[PDB]
Amino acid sequence: GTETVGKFEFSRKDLIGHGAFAVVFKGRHRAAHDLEVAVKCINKKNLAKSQTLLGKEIKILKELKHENIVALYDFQEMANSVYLVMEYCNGGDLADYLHAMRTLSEDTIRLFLQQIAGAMRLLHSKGIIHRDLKPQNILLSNPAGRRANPNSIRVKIADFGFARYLQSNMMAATLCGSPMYMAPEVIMSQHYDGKADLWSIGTIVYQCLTGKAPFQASSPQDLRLFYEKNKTLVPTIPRETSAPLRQLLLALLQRNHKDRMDFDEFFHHPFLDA
Ligand SMILES: c1ccc2c(Nc3cc(C4CCC4)[nH]n3)nc(Nc3ccc4nc[nH]c4c3)nc2c1
Repeated sequence: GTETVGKFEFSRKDLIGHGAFAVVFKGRHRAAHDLEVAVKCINKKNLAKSQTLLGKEIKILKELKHENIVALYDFQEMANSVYLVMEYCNGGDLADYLHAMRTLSEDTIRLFLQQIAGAMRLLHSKGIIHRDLKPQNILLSNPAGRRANPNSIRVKIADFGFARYLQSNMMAATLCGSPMYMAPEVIMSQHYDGKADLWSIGTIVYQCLTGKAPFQASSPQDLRLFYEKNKTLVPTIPRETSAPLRQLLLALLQRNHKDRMDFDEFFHHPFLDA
Protein backbone atom coordinates (compact mmCIF):
# COMPACT_ATOMS: atom_id res chain seq x y z
CA GLY A 1 0.00 0.00 0.00
CA THR A 2 1.58 3.23 1.25
CA GLU A 3 5.39 3.39 1.09
CA THR A 4 7.48 5.81 3.10
CA VAL A 5 10.75 7.67 2.51
CA GLY A 6 11.68 9.82 5.50
CA LYS A 7 8.85 12.28 6.10
CA PHE A 8 7.31 11.53 2.70
CA GLU A 9 4.93 8.88 1.41
CA PHE A 10 3.70 7.52 -1.90
CA SER A 11 1.84 4.61 -3.45
CA ARG A 12 3.07 2.87 -6.58
CA LYS A 13 -0.42 3.17 -8.06
CA ASP A 14 0.31 6.85 -8.65
CA LEU A 15 2.76 6.44 -11.56
CA ILE A 16 3.90 9.78 -13.03
CA GLY A 17 6.76 8.73 -15.24
CA HIS A 18 8.70 5.80 -16.62
CA GLY A 19 12.12 5.62 -18.23
CA ALA A 20 14.89 3.09 -18.74
CA PHE A 21 16.67 4.39 -15.67
CA ALA A 22 13.97 5.63 -13.33
CA VAL A 23 10.36 5.20 -12.27
CA VAL A 24 8.54 8.20 -10.82
CA PHE A 25 5.53 8.27 -8.46
CA LYS A 26 3.47 11.12 -7.07
CA GLY A 27 3.57 11.34 -3.27
CA ARG A 28 3.14 13.76 -0.39
CA HIS A 29 4.58 14.92 2.92
CA ARG A 30 3.30 12.66 5.71
CA ALA A 31 2.38 15.61 7.92
CA ALA A 32 1.29 18.07 5.23
CA HIS A 33 -0.75 16.18 2.63
CA ASP A 34 -1.08 19.32 0.47
CA LEU A 35 2.70 19.29 -0.07
CA GLU A 36 3.06 17.22 -3.23
CA VAL A 37 6.29 15.49 -4.27
CA ALA A 38 7.61 13.34 -7.12
CA VAL A 39 9.53 10.27 -5.87
CA LYS A 40 12.15 8.99 -8.31
CA CYS A 41 13.06 5.28 -7.85
CA ILE A 42 15.30 2.62 -9.42
CA ASN A 43 14.05 0.96 -12.58
CA LYS A 44 14.85 -2.63 -11.74
CA LYS A 45 14.82 -3.55 -15.47
CA ASN A 46 18.17 -1.74 -15.68
CA LEU A 47 19.17 -2.09 -12.06
CA ALA A 48 22.88 -1.35 -12.22
CA LYS A 49 22.74 1.69 -14.52
CA SER A 50 19.63 3.11 -12.84
CA GLN A 51 21.22 2.85 -9.39
CA THR A 52 24.36 4.54 -10.72
CA LEU A 53 22.51 7.44 -12.41
CA LEU A 54 20.27 8.17 -9.42
CA GLY A 55 23.29 8.16 -7.10
CA LYS A 56 25.06 10.64 -9.40
CA GLU A 57 21.98 12.85 -9.65
CA ILE A 58 21.81 13.06 -5.87
CA LYS A 59 25.48 14.17 -5.80
CA ILE A 60 24.90 16.96 -8.35
CA LEU A 61 21.49 18.10 -7.08
CA LYS A 62 22.80 18.47 -3.53
CA GLU A 63 24.88 21.37 -4.92
CA LEU A 64 22.24 23.08 -7.05
CA LYS A 65 19.54 25.00 -5.23
CA HIS A 66 17.63 27.32 -7.57
CA GLU A 67 14.05 28.25 -8.37
CA ASN A 68 14.50 27.04 -11.94
CA ILE A 69 16.08 23.67 -11.08
CA VAL A 70 13.59 21.03 -9.93
CA ALA A 71 14.49 20.80 -6.23
CA LEU A 72 15.78 17.79 -4.29
CA TYR A 73 13.84 17.82 -0.95
CA ASP A 74 15.35 14.64 0.44
CA PHE A 75 16.79 11.36 -0.73
CA GLN A 76 17.51 7.88 0.55
CA GLU A 77 20.43 5.87 -0.75
CA MET A 78 21.03 2.31 0.38
CA ALA A 79 22.94 -0.69 -0.94
CA ASN A 80 20.01 -1.99 -2.99
CA SER A 81 17.66 0.95 -3.36
CA VAL A 82 17.79 4.65 -4.14
CA TYR A 83 14.97 7.22 -3.80
CA LEU A 84 14.95 10.92 -4.66
CA VAL A 85 12.17 13.05 -3.22
CA MET A 86 11.70 15.90 -5.74
CA GLU A 87 9.66 19.05 -5.98
CA TYR A 88 6.36 18.35 -7.76
CA CYS A 89 5.67 20.46 -10.88
CA ASN A 90 1.96 20.30 -11.70
CA GLY A 91 2.24 21.61 -15.25
CA GLY A 92 4.04 18.60 -16.69
CA ASP A 93 6.90 18.85 -19.17
CA LEU A 94 7.55 21.36 -21.94
CA ALA A 95 7.25 18.75 -24.68
CA ASP A 96 3.61 18.06 -23.77
CA TYR A 97 2.90 21.75 -23.29
CA LEU A 98 4.23 22.41 -26.81
CA HIS A 99 2.03 19.66 -28.25
CA ALA A 100 -1.02 21.28 -26.62
CA MET A 101 -0.16 24.87 -27.59
CA ARG A 102 1.34 23.88 -30.97
CA THR A 103 3.71 26.85 -30.77
CA LEU A 104 4.55 29.50 -28.17
CA SER A 105 4.48 33.27 -28.67
CA GLU A 106 7.81 35.13 -28.61
CA ASP A 107 6.80 36.74 -25.30
CA THR A 108 6.30 33.32 -23.67
CA ILE A 109 9.55 32.07 -25.21
CA ARG A 110 11.33 35.05 -23.63
CA LEU A 111 9.77 34.35 -20.21
CA PHE A 112 10.81 30.69 -20.40
CA LEU A 113 14.30 31.37 -21.77
CA GLN A 114 15.02 34.01 -19.07
CA GLN A 115 14.33 31.30 -16.51
CA ILE A 116 16.39 28.65 -18.27
CA ALA A 117 19.19 31.21 -18.53
CA GLY A 118 19.12 31.83 -14.75
CA ALA A 119 19.49 28.12 -13.99
CA MET A 120 22.23 27.88 -16.66
CA ARG A 121 24.12 30.73 -14.98
CA LEU A 122 24.29 28.63 -11.83
CA LEU A 123 25.47 25.48 -13.67
CA HIS A 124 28.08 27.51 -15.56
CA SER A 125 29.39 29.18 -12.41
CA LYS A 126 29.65 25.73 -10.74
CA GLY A 127 31.44 24.24 -13.76
CA ILE A 128 28.65 21.75 -14.44
CA ILE A 129 27.39 20.63 -17.82
CA HIS A 130 23.93 19.02 -18.02
CA ARG A 131 24.21 17.07 -21.28
CA ASP A 132 20.58 15.98 -21.55
CA LEU A 133 18.66 19.20 -22.16
CA LYS A 134 15.46 18.61 -24.16
CA PRO A 135 11.83 19.64 -23.79
CA GLN A 136 11.01 16.48 -21.81
CA ASN A 137 13.55 17.57 -19.16
CA ILE A 138 12.00 21.04 -18.73
CA LEU A 139 9.16 20.88 -16.19
CA LEU A 140 6.46 23.52 -15.73
CA SER A 141 5.03 24.68 -12.42
CA ASN A 142 1.64 26.39 -12.54
CA PRO A 143 0.65 27.04 -8.93
CA ALA A 144 -2.21 29.36 -9.99
CA GLY A 145 -3.90 26.62 -12.03
CA ARG A 146 -6.60 27.82 -14.45
CA ARG A 147 -6.42 31.36 -13.04
CA ALA A 148 -2.74 31.98 -13.89
CA ASN A 149 -0.92 34.49 -16.12
CA PRO A 150 1.79 33.55 -18.63
CA ASN A 151 4.18 35.28 -16.20
CA SER A 152 2.83 32.94 -13.56
CA ILE A 153 4.42 29.83 -15.07
CA ARG A 154 7.76 28.69 -13.64
CA VAL A 155 10.10 26.60 -15.79
CA LYS A 156 12.54 24.17 -14.14
CA ILE A 157 15.36 21.98 -15.38
CA ALA A 158 15.18 18.27 -14.53
CA ASP A 159 17.28 15.07 -14.82
CA PHE A 160 20.87 15.60 -13.79
CA GLY A 161 21.79 11.90 -14.03
CA PHE A 162 24.05 12.63 -17.00
CA ALA A 163 25.55 15.88 -15.69
CA ARG A 164 29.27 16.23 -14.86
CA TYR A 165 31.82 18.73 -13.67
CA LEU A 166 34.13 19.84 -16.48
CA GLN A 167 37.38 21.61 -15.57
CA SER A 168 37.84 24.77 -17.66
CA ASN A 169 40.97 23.44 -19.42
CA MET A 170 39.40 20.04 -20.23
CA MET A 171 36.90 18.60 -22.71
CA ALA A 172 34.29 15.85 -22.29
CA ALA A 173 33.89 12.90 -24.63
CA THR A 174 31.14 10.73 -23.17
CA LEU A 175 28.38 10.04 -25.66
CA CYS A 176 25.12 10.93 -23.98
CA GLY A 177 22.01 13.02 -24.49
CA SER A 178 19.16 12.65 -26.96
CA PRO A 179 20.17 12.56 -30.66
CA MET A 180 17.78 15.29 -31.89
CA TYR A 181 18.96 17.71 -29.18
CA MET A 182 22.66 16.68 -29.17
CA ALA A 183 25.28 19.13 -30.39
CA PRO A 184 26.93 18.01 -33.67
CA GLU A 185 30.29 17.56 -31.88
CA VAL A 186 28.60 15.23 -29.36
CA ILE A 187 26.77 13.01 -31.86
CA MET A 188 29.91 12.88 -34.08
CA SER A 189 31.82 11.38 -31.13
CA GLN A 190 34.11 14.40 -30.80
CA HIS A 191 35.37 16.21 -27.71
CA TYR A 192 33.01 18.92 -26.42
CA ASP A 193 32.42 21.43 -23.63
CA GLY A 194 29.67 23.52 -22.09
CA LYS A 195 28.74 25.00 -25.50
CA ALA A 196 27.05 21.65 -26.28
CA ASP A 197 24.35 22.60 -23.78
CA LEU A 198 23.91 25.92 -25.68
CA TRP A 199 23.14 24.02 -28.89
CA SER A 200 20.55 21.98 -27.03
CA ILE A 201 18.96 25.22 -25.72
CA GLY A 202 18.89 26.50 -29.28
CA THR A 203 17.01 23.40 -30.44
CA ILE A 204 14.53 23.74 -27.58
CA VAL A 205 13.88 27.41 -28.44
CA TYR A 206 13.47 26.54 -32.12
CA GLN A 207 10.95 23.84 -31.24
CA CYS A 208 9.00 26.31 -29.04
CA LEU A 209 8.87 28.68 -32.00
CA THR A 210 7.94 26.20 -34.75
CA GLY A 211 6.67 23.04 -33.02
CA LYS A 212 9.49 20.98 -34.56
CA ALA A 213 13.13 20.17 -33.92
CA PRO A 214 15.33 22.09 -36.41
CA PHE A 215 17.12 19.12 -38.00
CA GLN A 216 15.23 15.89 -38.42
CA ALA A 217 16.29 12.49 -39.60
CA SER A 218 14.81 9.02 -39.83
CA SER A 219 17.38 7.80 -37.27
CA PRO A 220 20.29 8.96 -35.07
CA GLN A 221 22.79 7.46 -37.56
CA ASP A 222 21.15 9.43 -40.37
CA LEU A 223 21.31 12.62 -38.25
CA ARG A 224 25.00 12.05 -37.59
CA LEU A 225 25.66 11.52 -41.31
CA PHE A 226 23.71 14.70 -42.08
CA TYR A 227 25.85 16.70 -39.64
CA GLU A 228 29.00 15.07 -41.01
CA LYS A 229 28.23 15.97 -44.64
CA ASN A 230 26.91 19.49 -44.08
CA LYS A 231 29.62 21.89 -42.92
CA THR A 232 27.04 24.66 -42.69
CA LEU A 233 23.75 24.23 -40.89
CA VAL A 234 21.02 26.82 -41.22
CA PRO A 235 17.70 26.01 -39.55
CA THR A 236 14.55 27.06 -41.38
CA ILE A 237 13.14 29.95 -39.30
CA PRO A 238 9.64 31.38 -39.98
CA ARG A 239 9.77 34.66 -41.81
CA GLU A 240 7.72 36.55 -39.18
CA THR A 241 10.17 35.75 -36.33
CA SER A 242 11.55 38.94 -34.76
CA ALA A 243 15.12 39.81 -35.84
CA PRO A 244 16.57 39.55 -32.29
CA LEU A 245 15.13 36.03 -31.76
CA ARG A 246 16.31 34.98 -35.20
CA GLN A 247 19.82 36.25 -34.43
CA LEU A 248 19.83 34.34 -31.13
CA LEU A 249 18.74 31.09 -32.81
CA LEU A 250 21.35 31.34 -35.56
CA ALA A 251 24.09 32.03 -33.00
CA LEU A 252 23.08 29.03 -30.82
CA LEU A 253 22.54 26.66 -33.74
CA GLN A 254 26.06 27.01 -35.11
CA ARG A 255 27.41 23.63 -36.28
CA ASN A 256 30.95 24.43 -35.13
CA HIS A 257 31.27 25.02 -31.40
CA LYS A 258 34.11 27.49 -32.05
CA ASP A 259 31.62 29.73 -33.95
CA ARG A 260 28.76 29.08 -31.53
CA MET A 261 27.43 31.61 -29.04
CA ASP A 262 29.16 31.35 -25.67
CA PHE A 263 27.67 31.74 -22.20
CA ASP A 264 28.38 35.41 -21.59
CA GLU A 265 26.88 36.25 -25.00
CA PHE A 266 23.81 34.07 -24.30
CA PHE A 267 23.26 35.53 -20.78
CA HIS A 268 23.35 39.10 -22.07
CA HIS A 269 21.46 38.68 -25.34
CA PRO A 270 18.99 41.54 -25.81
CA PHE A 271 16.16 39.10 -26.60
CA LEU A 272 16.32 38.12 -22.92
CA ASP A 273 15.62 41.76 -21.97
CA ALA A 274 13.00 42.95 -24.47
C1 LIG B 1 1.40 15.95 -15.21
C2 LIG B 1 1.75 16.61 -14.01
C3 LIG B 1 3.05 16.54 -13.51
C4 LIG B 1 4.03 15.79 -14.24
C5 LIG B 1 5.38 15.68 -13.81
N1 LIG B 1 5.75 16.34 -12.61
C6 LIG B 1 7.04 16.27 -11.97
C7 LIG B 1 8.20 15.49 -12.20
C8 LIG B 1 9.13 15.90 -11.22
C9 LIG B 1 10.53 15.44 -10.91
C10 LIG B 1 10.81 13.96 -10.85
C11 LIG B 1 11.99 14.20 -11.73
C12 LIG B 1 11.39 15.52 -12.12
N2 LIG B 1 8.53 16.84 -10.48
N3 LIG B 1 7.26 17.06 -10.90
N4 LIG B 1 6.29 14.97 -14.49
C13 LIG B 1 5.90 14.36 -15.63
N5 LIG B 1 6.84 13.63 -16.39
C14 LIG B 1 8.21 13.56 -16.01
C15 LIG B 1 8.60 12.84 -14.88
C16 LIG B 1 9.96 12.75 -14.57
C17 LIG B 1 10.91 13.36 -15.42
N6 LIG B 1 12.29 13.44 -15.38
C18 LIG B 1 12.71 14.16 -16.45
N7 LIG B 1 11.62 14.54 -17.15
C19 LIG B 1 10.51 14.04 -16.53
C20 LIG B 1 9.13 14.14 -16.85
N8 LIG B 1 4.63 14.44 -16.10
C21 LIG B 1 3.67 15.16 -15.41
C22 LIG B 1 2.34 15.22 -15.91
